[PDB]
Amino acid sequence: MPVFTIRTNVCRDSVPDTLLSDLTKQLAKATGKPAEYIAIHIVPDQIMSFGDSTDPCAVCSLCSIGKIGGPQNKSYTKLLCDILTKQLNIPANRVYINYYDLNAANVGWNGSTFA
Amino acid sequence: MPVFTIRTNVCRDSVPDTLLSDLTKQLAKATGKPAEYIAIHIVPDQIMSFGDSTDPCAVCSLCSIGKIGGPQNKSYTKLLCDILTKQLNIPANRVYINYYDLNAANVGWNGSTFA
Amino acid sequence: MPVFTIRTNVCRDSVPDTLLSDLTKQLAKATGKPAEYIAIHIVPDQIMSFGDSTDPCAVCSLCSIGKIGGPQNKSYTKLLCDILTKQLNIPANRVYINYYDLNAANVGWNGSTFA
Repeated sequence: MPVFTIRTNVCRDSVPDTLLSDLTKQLAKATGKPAEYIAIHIVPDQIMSFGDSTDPCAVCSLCSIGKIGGPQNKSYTKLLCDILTKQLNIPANRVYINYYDLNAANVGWNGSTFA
Repeated sequence: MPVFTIRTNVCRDSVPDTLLSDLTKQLAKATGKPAEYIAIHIVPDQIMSFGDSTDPCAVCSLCSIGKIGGPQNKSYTKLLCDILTKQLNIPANRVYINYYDLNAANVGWNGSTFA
Repeated sequence: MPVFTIRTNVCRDSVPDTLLSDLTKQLAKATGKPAEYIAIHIVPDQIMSFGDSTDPCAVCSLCSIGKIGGPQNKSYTKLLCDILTKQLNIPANRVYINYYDLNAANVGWNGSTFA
């Protein structure tokens, strides 16, 4: 049950009003996890630099209980990198994505955990 | 020595001016860790969706050097979920909480680490 | 290939317009990692408390594929704590820094991962 967030210096105004449903629909397919169990967080107007340049960049993170591995993460990257340059106009080379495989017992939800 | 943050789309104005002291007092008891060593971070006005809905939701995280386990996390969840709906009006089902057990050697503080 | 972010309640206006290049130049030396592969994220105006006080504080995080260990983290802390009080006027005792050693296979970049 994944969460994907984008932290970028790009301004709020360049944020396609589609992104949210967009990243939800895509990650759902990609990870093969329920669209209802996916939460997306977009953070623009941020103060950040990459390689010492304040040009458009992003540091993202995908947390998922499973669906995280070697070939998977590459697949996700190409996917998320394609979406990020197209929608936010963020070059692929100025983007990091931290992938995380959470343990069910460490994910609280609706009052309890997934354990 | 825990840190608990709330990232929500709810607007800054619905943030009880008590929450900070509130979550501090509670987590302190819950985890049985010094109130002085707890830091709370609240992030409202955020761009996020859950299950493809932009309705009130939250993705939280509790980082603590210990005090993290099976039954503990459930206990924390019910606690944090009760507080979050009551104070921020966020339904329990549209809330994720990532629990993390940090290693003392990996937590810098006041110039050094807890190792 | 590190990322260092600062989340503080200090106001945007107290953020030296140097910090970005500053933390980049320093971490680069410190961790001995390419300045081009370092991304810095600064988050001010935030709602946070520490020890139940809303006075200037910060919760930072340094993610790096390696260059993370026992004596390293202490060294980094003293470094980052010196920089944070001098530049942002944040006392060393009201600052936490979470250090993370990422696995290359879990870091997407420019379309693929570092694996």
